[PDB]
Amino acid sequence: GRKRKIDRDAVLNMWQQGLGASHISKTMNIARSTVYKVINESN
Repeated sequence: GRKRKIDRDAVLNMWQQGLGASHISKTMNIARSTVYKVINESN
């Protein structure tokens, strides 16, 4: 599906609010390099 069962607002907030690798992880639930696994996907 497209927007049925998938996340997006989670990482969309940890980056679009003003964070950086380490500070982004403390705000959400994932390390900074793991976070870039997402940012790279551009999903």
